[PDB]
Amino acid sequence: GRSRLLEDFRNNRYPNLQLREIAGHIMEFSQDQHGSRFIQLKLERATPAERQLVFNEILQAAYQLMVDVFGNYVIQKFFEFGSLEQKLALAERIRGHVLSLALQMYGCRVIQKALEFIPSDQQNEMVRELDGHVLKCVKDQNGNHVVQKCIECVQPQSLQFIIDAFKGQVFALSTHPYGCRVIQRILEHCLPDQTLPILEELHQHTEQLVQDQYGNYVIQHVLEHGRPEDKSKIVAEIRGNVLVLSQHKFASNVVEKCVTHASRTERAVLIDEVCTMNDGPHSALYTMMKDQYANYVVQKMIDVAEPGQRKIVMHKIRPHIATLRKYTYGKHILAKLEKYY
RNA sequence: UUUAAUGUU
Repeated sequence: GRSRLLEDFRNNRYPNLQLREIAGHIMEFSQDQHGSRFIQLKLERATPAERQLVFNEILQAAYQLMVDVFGNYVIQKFFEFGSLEQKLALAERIRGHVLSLALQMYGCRVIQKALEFIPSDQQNEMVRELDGHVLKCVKDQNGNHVVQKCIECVQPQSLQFIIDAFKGQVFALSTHPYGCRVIQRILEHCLPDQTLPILEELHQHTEQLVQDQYGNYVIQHVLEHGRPEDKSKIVAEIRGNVLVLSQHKFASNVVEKCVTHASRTERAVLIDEVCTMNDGPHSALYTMMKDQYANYVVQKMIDVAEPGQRKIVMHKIRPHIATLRKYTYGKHILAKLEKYY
């Protein structure tokens, strides 16, 4: 259903075709695979007035391009290099479609690009349309990215409805593929008063989360970027289980971060547990040093352990070298242990 | 030797 001029363009019958020249066809070229690219590149080094000529032809049926496989690129360009006015107009064409577009394979982009470039006032307007639909968005393959961009670009006090939406859902969403990524954004960007009710629910389930394919990434984040009081809680839930969680494919990464981020005093108590403890008819460190996952925790322990504590652990391992040497899940520990012969 | 999203030209 193309046009002569467009078929024409595809036949390379215009090696030097200009923007000014496809006027009255901006809409048709925007929904074409080559036409759209063409416009996209001509816009990148076009004059303001020229871009305006194109902008005019895409404004009215702007929503149609926003959800089009090829036109989602053209609208985006205007959000990146367009004038303030052009952006407020596009944002105006978005008003009332925010939700549908945030869940659309192509629209979600546009929404994300717009959230990154429009002023706070227009961002706050756009974000409201999502209130009451936050979970549906988080669980959507396209929507989770939008919810996510809001948190990164929009003022925190405008995202209060996001926090409320998570009320009694933190556990359910931490063990969700997209939900965990959103929660980590919240922990990184939302305010102190807002993050508190989220952390409260995580602590309540902290044990089940270190063992989840996703949950263990949320707890690791608290340890790497959270408040000491928060870290303290986690390490306290890990204590008494250092040995077993260290060998778990998922929780072992958390105990790793615990040994690395906890407080002095706590760090010494984690080393003391595995040191003053025994596994089978064999040493606790013996099991960890040759284990696929636990071996990293011992490495972490050797580094952060303090003089007195550190030799102890070296006196615990020294009797098992011959064995350690033949374990590739053991060439870094060993390596430590040699640094002081 | 260590785990994460089947998010577009």
